[PDB]
Amino acid sequence: VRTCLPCGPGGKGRCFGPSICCGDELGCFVGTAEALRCQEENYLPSPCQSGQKPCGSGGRCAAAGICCSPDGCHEDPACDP
Amino acid sequence: VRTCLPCGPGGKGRCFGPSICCGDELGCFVGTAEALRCQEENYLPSPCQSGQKPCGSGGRCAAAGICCSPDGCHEDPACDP
Ligand SMILES: N[C@@H](Cc1ccccc1)C(=O)N[C@@H](Cc1ccc(O)cc1)C(=O)O
Ligand SMILES: N[C@@H](Cc1ccccc1)C(=O)N[C@@H](Cc1ccc(O)cc1)C(=O)O
Repeated sequence: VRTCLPCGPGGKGRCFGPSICCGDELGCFVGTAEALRCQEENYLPSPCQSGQKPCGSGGRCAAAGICCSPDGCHEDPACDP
Repeated sequence: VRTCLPCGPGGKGRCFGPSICCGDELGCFVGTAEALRCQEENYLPSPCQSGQKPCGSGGRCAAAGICCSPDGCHEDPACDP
């Protein structure tokens, strides 16, 4: 399905959840201003998914060494470059 | 227990982990530039702690509706304002 809405500095990030914005060259913003646009995805009737590698439980590698699901992120070696 | 080092915009955040910086009016920065300063804590001989309310597994409320441990953060109603 489509990648979720872009977000963050220079739009270089992508939403991984309502309040989670991440990018390989940015790290992850959780609940910060950078992730506010990510709540808008809730209004879009089509499914979206960001990232490429599955990790944790229902999560995906969102940034260097970081795994995120729609409600949280945690450091994960499997997600390291 | 001393509070961990300050970090983030206007120094309004506090470190919850080597690469996690959170603040009540900021949200949480996970692996972003804002959290680089938090690596210094690793070399301070005294233990530190941020937040006042325990949550999830070994985490503490770091921001409105967010629970963080030194390894990550997740949405948690128990942390709502
Ligand atoms: N567009 C939303 C809602 C939706 C979910 C499933 C099917 C159709 C619509 C969406 O895709 N939400 C994601 C989760 C998510 C991801 C990013 C974000 O900024 C907010 C939520 C999903 O459930 O797959
Ligand atoms: N000061 C560090 C290391 C230390 C731990 C225990 C006793 C003495 C020193 C520290 O307190 N680390 C925290 C975790 C942490 C928090 C913020 C941060 O920027 C980096 C690490 C701990 O282990 O409690």
